[PDB]
Formats: sequence, structure tokens, C-alpha cells
Amino acid sequence: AKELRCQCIKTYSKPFHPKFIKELRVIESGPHCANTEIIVKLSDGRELCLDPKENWVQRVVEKFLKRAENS
Amino acid sequence: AKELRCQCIKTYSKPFHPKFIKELRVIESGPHCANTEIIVKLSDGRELCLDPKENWVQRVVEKFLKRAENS
Repeated sequence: AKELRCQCIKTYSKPFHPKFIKELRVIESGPHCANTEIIVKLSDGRELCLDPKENWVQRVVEKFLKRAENS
Repeated sequence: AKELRCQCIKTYSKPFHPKFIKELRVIESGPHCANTEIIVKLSDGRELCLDPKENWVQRVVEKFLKRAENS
């Protein structure tokens, strides 16, 4: 219990399409973060962090849910 | 490329409250699963699988998003 950083320190400043998203990850404020961070994983086997502060993020992410649900 | 099982083979048949949920995980149909599975992680450091086929799942999960977003 000394110093803990959020799971996401930076974000992605480039809107994309869920076509590259295969796995979604959302972590609520934890003992390391006092806020909320929406993480994601690309099929290429990579992991990035999005900022819910951007409208395009709420969209590309919304589509992923509507796509994984309709599947 | 021989045999791959879905990330979630079983599900939870007991509705609960997002109060125990700290991290959410959603994996769309992959090379191992031809469908969609909503995984989740409890603060206790455990991981289970929910079935979007249940209405209470769409609710406790919906609250998590509305809670992590309002935070």
C-alpha cells in the first residue's frame, strides 16, 4: 500500500473499427485507479486503452457489444 | 488447428449484484468459440462466466457499465 498506477496510463487518439476488436475489457475504479478505464484487445494479439471521454469510443465500442450480442 | 473449446464452457445459475464485480470481460466468437461469451472478474480475485441468455445477466451487467461510467 504505497503507490499504484491505473491499469491504463495512456489512451488511443486514433478512432478505428471494431473489426479489429475481438475481446473487450472494462475495469472500474480499483485500488490502483479511482476512475473507470475501458481496455480492449485486438485479434493481432495486442492490447490498448480507450478513453470513454471520446464519442467515437462510445460508438466503436457500442458496435462491438451489438455485434457480439447479435452473433 | 485440431480442437479448441470456448473460453466459457459453463455459466453461473445464480443472479448476483455488480457490487462483487470489479472487472468485466467480453469475448466475441473466436477461433475457439463460434458465439459470444460475457466473462467477469470478482474483487475476491475470482473469474466466472455469465450467460447473456438470462435477463438478470443483462441487468447486473448493465448496472456495472452504468456504474463504471458514472464513476
